[PDB]
This record gives sequence, C-alpha cells and structure tokens, in this order.
Amino acid sequence: SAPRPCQAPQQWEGRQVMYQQSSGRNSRALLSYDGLNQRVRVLDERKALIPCKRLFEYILLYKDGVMFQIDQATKQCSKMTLTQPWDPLDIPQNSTFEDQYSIGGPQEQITVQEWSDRKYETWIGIYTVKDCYPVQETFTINYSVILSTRFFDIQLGIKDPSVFTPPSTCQMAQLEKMSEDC
Amino acid sequence: APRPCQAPQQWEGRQVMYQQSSGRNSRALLSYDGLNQRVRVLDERKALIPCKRLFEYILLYKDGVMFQIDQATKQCSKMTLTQPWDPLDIPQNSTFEDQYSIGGPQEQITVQEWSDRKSARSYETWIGIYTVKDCYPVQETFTINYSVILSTRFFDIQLGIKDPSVFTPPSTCQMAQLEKMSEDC
Repeated sequence: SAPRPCQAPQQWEGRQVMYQQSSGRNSRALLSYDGLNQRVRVLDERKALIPCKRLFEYILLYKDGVMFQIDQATKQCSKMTLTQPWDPLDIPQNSTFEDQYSIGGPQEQITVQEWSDRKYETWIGIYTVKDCYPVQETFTINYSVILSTRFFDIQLGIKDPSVFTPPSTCQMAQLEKMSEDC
Repeated sequence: APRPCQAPQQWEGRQVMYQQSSGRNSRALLSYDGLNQRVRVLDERKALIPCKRLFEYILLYKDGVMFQIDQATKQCSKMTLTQPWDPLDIPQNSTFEDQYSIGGPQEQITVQEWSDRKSARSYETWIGIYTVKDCYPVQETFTINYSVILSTRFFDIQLGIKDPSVFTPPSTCQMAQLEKMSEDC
C-alpha cells in the first residue's frame, strides 16, 4: 500500500521565516497558531539592524472577519477586513504524496514528507514523519512561487492566550492599512 | 560566541533549487566533491506536467569548464567557467545569525544560520543553514540587495562519493557544442 496523511498539531507557537516573491524578501517573525480557534498572531523580528523594516504585530481572527495590524512602537492600529477564507496548517486527506526526504545527515536527522494538495494555485507542504510537525509551506501559481514559509522552534499549545486579544488602540482604529517602511 | 563547524567536503544527495529569475523550483541529484573542486547534478522531473527536458551538468572548476548534457540524446555543451569556486561550508569570516530547531520535540535537529555577506563590492549576501552537531548543509541562499536571487535545499545526504565515474563526461563531451542549448520541449 501507499502512505496515509498524518494529523498536524493544531495548537502551537514557534518562529517563522516567510519568503514572498512580491517583495522578493524574507521576513522573520514569532508565530502563534491556534487552529482550534481559527486564529493566528505573528510578531515581526528584525534580523540585523540593516533594513529598518518597522516591526509590526498582526492578529488574524477568522471566526470574525478581521485582522489588526499594530505598530510595535506606537501601538497604533489598523483594522483590515479578511476576505479569503481560513486555510489550516495541516495536510488534507485529498492531498497527494510527492516525496519523503531526510534533512541533515547520517548521525542527526529527521524524516519528512512532501505532500501536494494543488488547492491553478497549487499548495505543497512538508511535514515530519514521526509526529507531523510542519517544516515548510509553499503556495505557487502556475508553477512559480508566490509565497513560501519555514517553521521552527515549535512547542505545542499556547502559553499566554492574551496574544490574541488586541490592544486598547484597536477599539476604534483606522480602516486603511499602514506602511512598512522607515 | 559560536565558532563555525566544519562541513563534510564529500557527499551526495538531492537538491531543490529555487531561482528567482525563473521563479521556480527544480529537483535534482547532487554529487558534491569539494576536495576535488567539482560538482555534478542530475535533473529530476516532479510530475509529467512541465516537459522541462532533463539535463545533467558536470562542473570541473580545476579545469575551469562545465558540460551540459541532454539526458535523452546525450548531446553536450562546453561552457567556460567564470566565477570562482565557492565550497559548501561556513567560512571563518562569517557572522552567526540564529539557531533554530526543525520539526518538533523528540524528532528534531538543531541548526545554525550563518551569514558571510561576501561583498566583492556589490553587497551580495550569502546565508547558509548548517546542522549543529556535525555541520551537514540543509540550506543555502544567495541574495543581492536583500532580494532572493537563488536558494537551494539539500537532503538525503550520504558521505563520500559511491561511483566517481559520474564526474567523467560522456564520450560526446570530448568536443562539445561550445554554446548554450535550450531546456524546453
């Protein structure tokens, strides 16, 4: 027979490195992922002091239809409507099985599997074999990367759920986006 | 402060190479022989969807040459090698960025991210992710003014080269086409 898809943990926090082709750049962030409540929080990290990217904090509530963008310094808020639907960090059953790799080398390694859902926008995810932790996600339109994103330092559960409760400023914030440049 | 480990300088495995020029990922087999300054790579096709035409590239940097070989007809292209040899290691001059852990608890590897930012007056930064215990390469990313021009992931690494004949070009490359050839069906 053929490999059957495992079940990704649906409550965990860790760190991400996200590449997007629109900018052509990498963004580091902390990432809280609560798939049980369809909600996700992310906090920009600066790598070195070279880009002055202006750090932000984004809170996405898909149970509602909304997301908040918060300057990390001034804490000023932007309320953005959420259009596209909730798309969880798991490997759906309908997905096909591409490949099984091993990362690292002979002494210290993990086995991982690459799956493709092709949800013509195609999605491809790499999750571990033993316990199904996410390592990488890639969304691609006609066979060119629009976005990929790497995950590490993952621990299960959410430590402090207040991460998901927006600051006082978002009680009545603008509606019209904020920049991301100094 | 973290000191850079020593990468293995002979291994074979598989690569996934992203290129921004194409915007695409290409899978291939990779034999890497940094002791002999030479590297061979053999295209793999994902599915039967792109008809990308498979190739085999052999890079001999000691002789300053590289050959591009059709996997079907075995026709060859000899292209002189310009930019110099750059091994898959973390040079000493490199600075230390971050230490991650991939996967989740129990089935995990710790890795270190290092950056050489090797200018050569253009400010092209190099960023490589290597394992912490025994220094195996997992990922390489070259970027010019802070946008990815090329990255490449490595897996299924075993040490040494099993059959070194991979590095001897086929009979046809003894006098090859001398220009580039296409990669399309």
